[PDB]
Amino acid sequence: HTLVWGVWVNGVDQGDGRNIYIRSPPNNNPVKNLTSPDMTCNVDNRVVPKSVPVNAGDTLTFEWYHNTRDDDIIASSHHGPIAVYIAPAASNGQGNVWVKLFEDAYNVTNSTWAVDRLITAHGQHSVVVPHVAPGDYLFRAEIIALHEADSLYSQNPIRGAQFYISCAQITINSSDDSTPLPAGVPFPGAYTDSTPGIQFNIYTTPATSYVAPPPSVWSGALGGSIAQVGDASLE
Ligand SMILES: OC[C@H]1O[C@@H](O[C@H]2[C@H](O)[C@H](O)[C@H](O[C@H]3[C@H](O)[C@@H](O)[C@H](O[C@H]4[C@H](O)[C@@H](O)[C@H](O[C@H]5[C@H](O)[C@H](O)[C@H](O[C@H]6[C@H](O)[C@@H](O)[C@H](O[C@H]7[C@H](O)[C@H](O)[C@H](O)O[C@@H]7CO)O[C@@H]6CO)O[C@@H]5CO)O[C@@H]4CO)O[C@@H]3CO)O[C@@H]2CO)[C@H](O)[C@@H](O)[C@@H]1O
Ligand SMILES: OC[C@H]1O[C@@H](O[C@H]2[C@H](O)[C@H](O)[C@H](O[C@H]3[C@H](O)[C@H](O)[C@H](O)O[C@@H]3CO)O[C@@H]2CO)[C@H](O)[C@@H](O)[C@@H]1O
Ligand SMILES: *[C@@H]1O[C@H](CO)[C@@H](O)[C@H](O)[C@H]1NC(C)=O
Ligand SMILES: [Cl-]
Ligand SMILES: [Cl-]
Ligand SMILES: [Cl-]
Ligand SMILES: [Cl-]
Ligand SMILES: [Cl-]
Ligand SMILES: [Cl-]
Ligand SMILES: [Cl-]
Ligand SMILES: [Cl-]
Ligand SMILES: [Cl-]
Ligand SMILES: [Cl-]
Ligand SMILES: [Cl-]
Ligand SMILES: [Cl-]
Ligand SMILES: [Cl-]
Ligand SMILES: [Cl-]
Ligand SMILES: [Cl-]
Ligand SMILES: [Cl-]
Ligand SMILES: [Cl-]
Ligand SMILES: [Cu+2]
Repeated sequence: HTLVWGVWVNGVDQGDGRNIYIRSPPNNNPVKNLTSPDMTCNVDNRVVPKSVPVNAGDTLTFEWYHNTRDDDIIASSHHGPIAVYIAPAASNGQGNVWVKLFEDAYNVTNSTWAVDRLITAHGQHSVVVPHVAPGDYLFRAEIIALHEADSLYSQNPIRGAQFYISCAQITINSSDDSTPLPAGVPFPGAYTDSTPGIQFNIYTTPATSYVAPPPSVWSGALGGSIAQVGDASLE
């Protein structure tokens, strides 16, 4: 149970974005139904009044929280991967449009899940903005908590993988469009019951065996990290 508070750009806090530049749901409940329209941008997908300006090569940081800003972030039990996708805003997230910019699942060296590292990062994880066409975009950050993912929601609706999905309105201003955006995947649609990483038992299968759900990260993506960029408590 977690939500996005806002974003930072190049280490500068853009301010509370909830219902402003983040298409925020009313609470931190998970989405579990893989075939639901809620998989696109969570349960209250609508245009919100602002879009955060960035240029290609900037670092865009999403900041999550549980109940209040810079708290426990997400329950430790919720081990699982983190991804970020991008789609042009004209799609409203429909169709075959979401392109993966970032994936982190399990880190063998550190013996930590992406979620574990997100808590240590005070909720903060980043992507470098790609050299796509200037315009308006949706950035879809997705945490998959696997603590009940040994079951499928479609079979047992009280269990299943949990998706914590947040879409940010981002306007890319300066970019040379040297890596135009490729074909993407649909949400809902990309994840199905048979997709690797949707059903998995974190308690008996080694975490070194986990494979996150495709798609693979686009070759044009400029990477990203799970790491604190700014101190919220210094506001
Ligand atoms: O011994 C070795 C042995 O291991 C074997 O594996 C075992 C494991 O050992 C392990 O025990 C495991 O068990 C799993 C189990 O399968 C899962 O079901 C379980 O799931 C837990 C989860 O851990 C936990 O985090 C979760 O907590 C939820 C909670 O349910 C609520 O949903 C809660 O909701 C609150 C929100 O968080 C708040 O934000 C919100 O706050 C509101 C407030 O209410 C007001 O509205 C206020 O004004 O606003 C606020 C918002 O600002 O309030 C709501 C409701 O109060 O959220 C938390 C999460 O944050 O609960 C679930 C269950 O419900 O996890 C455990 C593990 O932890 O099982 C295996 C198998 O037995 C292994 O098999 C063997 O090989 C080995 O030898
Ligand atoms: O990075 C590309 C984008 O930059 C825009 O300018 C930013 C500044 O770079 C900086 O982030 C600034 O941050 C503000 C914040 O929005 C808020 O006011 C807070 O109270 O204070 C900080 C400063 O500490 O915000 C602007 C954008 O709103 C620039 O406007 C765009 O043209 C560029 O594409
Ligand atoms: C899953 O979402 C689909 C798509 O809207 C809906 O028809 C279906 O009833 C949902 N399943 C549950 C258990 O609500
Ligand atoms: Cl839960
Ligand atoms: Cl609800
Ligand atoms: Cl659901
Ligand atoms: Cl705006
Ligand atoms: Cl960076
Ligand atoms: Cl916990
Ligand atoms: Cl909790
Ligand atoms: Cl558009
Ligand atoms: Cl547009
Ligand atoms: Cl990555
Ligand atoms: Cl950190
Ligand atoms: Cl493009
Ligand atoms: Cl049932
Ligand atoms: Cl579907
Ligand atoms: Cl993986
Ligand atoms: Cl690719
Ligand atoms: Cl980064
Ligand atoms: Cu939860």
